[PDB]
Amino acid sequence: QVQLVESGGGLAQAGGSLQLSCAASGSTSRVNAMGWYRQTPGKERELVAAIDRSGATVYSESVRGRFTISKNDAKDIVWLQMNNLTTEDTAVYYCRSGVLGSWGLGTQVTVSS
Amino acid sequence: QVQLVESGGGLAQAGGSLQLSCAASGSTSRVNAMGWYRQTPGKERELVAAIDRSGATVYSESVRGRFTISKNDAKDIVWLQMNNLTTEDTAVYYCRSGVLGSWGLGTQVTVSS
Ligand SMILES: CCC(=O)N(c1ccccc1)C1CCN(CCc2ccccc2)CC1
Ligand SMILES: CCC(=O)N(c1ccccc1)C1CCN(CCc2ccccc2)CC1
Repeated sequence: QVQLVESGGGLAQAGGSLQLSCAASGSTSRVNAMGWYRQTPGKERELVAAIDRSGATVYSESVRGRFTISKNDAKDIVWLQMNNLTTEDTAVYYCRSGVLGSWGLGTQVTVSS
Repeated sequence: QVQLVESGGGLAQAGGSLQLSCAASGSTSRVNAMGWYRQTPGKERELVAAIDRSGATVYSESVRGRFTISKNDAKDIVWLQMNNLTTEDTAVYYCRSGVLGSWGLGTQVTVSS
């Protein structure tokens, strides 16, 4: 029962920058990953950037180097800094929560020489 | 109550390839994301690749083009095809399940000119 509210959208000029926010409320203590997605006109919704509780980030090829995902843990807010915008960035941007669960026992990989 | 068992690790020479598998059992119907992590000696466990129930994948920069994550939904098994191994890939590799939640209403971004 986690609630997500995205803000910061609007009209932006090409090459400019925007900052999107996603405010999470409800039972957020279990949420240890957050993701930003976008649905560009005519296309499928796609992951753009994600961040987990350790602070690790990962980005899609289409935004890598341009977008930055960050978080304010004290207020349960995730931010998507979008730079160097083009018309190809026009989309509805969506925030999503994740509860990452248990791990396996693992398997050793050793690479020689 | 989800159990994960990784297999397929071993000794490989540089430039070789490995195929890891992760068998999930238990109450898996809610699990709609799976990730592979690695923990090299002395460092934090780190995301290598993840896949969700719609087939979307994301990879860390260090493995993109070398590793492929895939899934057999019929058997609740995920695979990590590891190609072009280097000595820096030596680690314990872990599988991990995740439940990604609902979406917000989203926020529209329109980029002009
Ligand atoms: C990568 C995400 C992550 O791990 N989080 C997160 C989630 C959404 C948006 C921004 C960040 C945490 C979720 C839990 N909040 C704690 C809230 C709290 C405070 C006091 C008592 C009980 C609960 C810390 C941040
Ligand atoms: C991307 C992850 C994902 O969506 N899952 C998944 C989880 C782990 C590993 C591979 C996939 C689904 C979990 C539920 N199973 C469904 C039903 C079932 C039950 C028992 C045996 C076989 C099938 C479909 C796949």
